[PDB]
Formats: sequence, structure tokens, C-alpha cells
Amino acid sequence: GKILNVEKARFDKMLSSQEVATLITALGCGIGRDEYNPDKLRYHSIIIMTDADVDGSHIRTLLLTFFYRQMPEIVERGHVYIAQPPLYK
DNA sequence: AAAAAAAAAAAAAAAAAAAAAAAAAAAAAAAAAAAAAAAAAAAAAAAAAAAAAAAAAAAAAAAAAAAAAAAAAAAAAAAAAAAAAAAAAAAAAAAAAAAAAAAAAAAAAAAAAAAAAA
Repeated sequence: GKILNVEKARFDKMLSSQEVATLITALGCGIGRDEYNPDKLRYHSIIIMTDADVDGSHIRTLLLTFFYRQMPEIVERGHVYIAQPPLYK
């Protein structure tokens, strides 16, 4: 579902299961900002495929905030992508 | 080779949790005024000291409020039953240092493979 707003949440508060899962799977080690190393990114194409409704847009904005604030080099290098599934058939 | 326990199939019973978004309150941790407390200067009312003095305890003795005796009568407090408040004694406990077992990196060297030379 929805994840923490890192702009509002404290750095120590970032100990949820979902952010830990994203940090482990990406393996950039975004936590700490001293073990962070974007060269060890396991996937060079990270795709934010949220639902087509407005809540999907909100979750997309939350993920964009997390990637921009915690992993600025990944966003700057252009590894982040956004999928566009259809709402209607 | 016998016993026992896990797990999985599918219709049933019953539960639990994480975040977003704004506005108000309540804990809980800090700077920072603000006043006690303490160290170290100079400074100044009190004891000392002395001579000089006169105000209240002694003493005579009456008398007038008194503390023991007598009586009647009212009924506060003490000790025995129960029923609550509030504190040491003793035992327990959750993190927390210590120990032991498994995952990841390491190169030495060779089997098998791929590739090419004459």
C-alpha cells in the first residue's frame, strides 16, 4: 500500500518493512548515507508501476520522494522509470 | 521394519497490522532568566570597660480570694471486638556479556573446454 513520507518522517523512523525491502532489493544501501554506493545497484532500470487510479498517483509521488531525497544519484543517472498502465478498456 | 509427527489438499469457525492526510492536545527534553549559595575585599555596631547610681526583694502584718472536704449528678475516655491503609521481605525477571555454529571471500592448482598455428 502506501509507504512512509520521508519528508515528514524522521530518519530514525525509516525502519518500516517496505523501505527496508526496497533498500535490500536495490542493494544501494541508502540507509545511513555512508554505506550508500549507487555503483552496486542491482537493476539499472527501476520501474514504478502503481495502479492507474489517483491513489496510485499518490503512491507514485511517495516513491518519487523516497528516491529523490534518499538516493539522489539514482534519479540523476536516469535509472528511474514510470509505467503507464491503462485505466479503462 | 514398527511408531510418531508434519504437511498438503477444500469448505468452515474466528482474529490481527502498516501507512497518508490536518489540527489539537499531551509528554519530554532542551536554552535561558532568575534567584540561593559561596569566596574574598573593606568596613562599623557591639562587647568591653569603668565609674556612678537608685528600683525592687526583704521585712512587719491584716484579710480576702482561695484549694480541700462534702455532695449530687453527667457522661469523656479506655480496653475489647472488628475492619481498612500502608510499608519491608523475599522472590522473580529482560537485557546483556559470553560462547559456539554457519555464510562469504579467498586464492593453489587442474579438468574440461575453446581457439588457433604449421
